[PDB]
Amino acid sequence: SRIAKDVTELIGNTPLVYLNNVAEGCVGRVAAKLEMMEPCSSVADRIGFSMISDAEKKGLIKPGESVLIEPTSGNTGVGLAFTAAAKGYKLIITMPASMSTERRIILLAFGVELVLTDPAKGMKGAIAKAEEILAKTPNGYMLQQFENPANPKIHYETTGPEIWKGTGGKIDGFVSGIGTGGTITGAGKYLKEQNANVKLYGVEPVESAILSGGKPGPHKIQGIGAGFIPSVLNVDLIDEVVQVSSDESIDMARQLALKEGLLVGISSGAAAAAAIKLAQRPENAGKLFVAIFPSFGERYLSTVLFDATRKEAEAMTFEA
Ligand SMILES: CSCC[C@H](/N=C/c1c(COP(=O)(O)O)cnc(C)c1O)C(=O)O
Repeated sequence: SRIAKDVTELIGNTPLVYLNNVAEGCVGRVAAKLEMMEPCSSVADRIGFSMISDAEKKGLIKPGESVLIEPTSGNTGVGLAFTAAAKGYKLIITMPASMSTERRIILLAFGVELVLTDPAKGMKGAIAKAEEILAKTPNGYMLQQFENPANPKIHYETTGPEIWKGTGGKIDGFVSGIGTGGTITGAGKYLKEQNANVKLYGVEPVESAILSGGKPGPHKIQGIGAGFIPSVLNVDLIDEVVQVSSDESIDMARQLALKEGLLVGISSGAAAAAAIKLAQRPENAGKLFVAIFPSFGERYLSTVLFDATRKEAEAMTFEA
């Protein structure tokens, strides 16, 4: 046992816990890959560092000399934020003035030069500014979590293995929600390379199931269902696409807290419902599914996920 040179040696090597009370009635088992345990409690912590580490080894960027830029409103902002933090990188994350003031604090806290755009233009208003700021900045650098290959690479070298070596090769199916598609692909390719019978089940919002023939729509399952095929996503690897609604996802994310003591984000719930539904198909008795729980639930107190219990809060008045 030794001391890590810095916060970045702490990335990866996340734990595997079974689902007990929620998997009621399954003939199969479901192990949860807890990315919430990542240093900044998110799976993005892998692509954040990965993409930087990579552009570094390639010699395309150098601390303070280069100026990382990146369009995103989700966790990769944080995964990048703390990696740029320890490695001394000026960072600029573009996102509409819409995203909570908290997701703004967290990056500010990391010295992230967050730049807000028109909260009506959505992602385009962000990427515009993003791209803009790039063409504008001499030594600016666009990471592009959806295009960059370091993304699935990292998953091919760690998440992939971690899962394999975790289940000791007995893994029967890999369940993952598709955001940039990096995880499912990267880690996915590596398992298939260790066993072709391994099944990669893709998960996406029922309300925005594009890989199911459906049309992109808005949903609450924050973190996946980008409404399109990220270049890094290699759909051919997917053996099946399970769809889940923002509602099951939510509910499931809640049962997870009250029955497993796993406080997780709504994307994790969805990945879990998916995994349990599969575990219940008769023909899968005895099989092992590994579902990725992408984030911790504390970074969602200000979201649809907590509105319910949130009233139970402010409302309830003190007792004497
Ligand atoms: C729009 S999409 C988004 C993406 C990223 N993340 C990441 C994530 C995911 C995805 O994962 P992938 O591999 O598919 O990418 C999920 N969930 C969660 C919670 C998270 O954060 C960011 O944020 O940037």
